[PDB]
Amino acid sequence: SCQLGYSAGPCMGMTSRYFYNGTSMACETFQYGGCMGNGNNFVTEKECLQTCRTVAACNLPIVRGPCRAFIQLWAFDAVKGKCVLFPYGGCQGNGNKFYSEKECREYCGV
Ligand SMILES: *[C@@H]1O[C@H](CO)[C@@H](O)[C@H](O)[C@H]1NC(C)=O
Repeated sequence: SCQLGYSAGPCMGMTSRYFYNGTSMACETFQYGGCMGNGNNFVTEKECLQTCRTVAACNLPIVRGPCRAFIQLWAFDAVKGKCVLFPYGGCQGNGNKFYSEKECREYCGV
């Protein structure tokens, strides 16, 4: 699924949904029609990421993004070689974002 491109489906009940973009290694949004899609369709970026993220995300930059609904999440600091805490803005981030220190450790080593 994570490998599949997004699918809006034939319906017209447009909604914003998340799909994992393996090129950007980021979950992004798309307008889903309400019926007939594929598995690369998530309601939250959390789900999308915990489902589709890979270890290549450990090499990605720590992105706060442009939004201000700040939440403190974990991310891997490649320079220090450790999982650090940062405030994610709520939108347009990438895969190097974990929802627990443990998860960050599990993905990027310890
Ligand atoms: C997936 O991400 C890449 C890199 O950001 C981008 O070029 C491409 O347009 C994205 N795919 C879609 C369907 O937006």
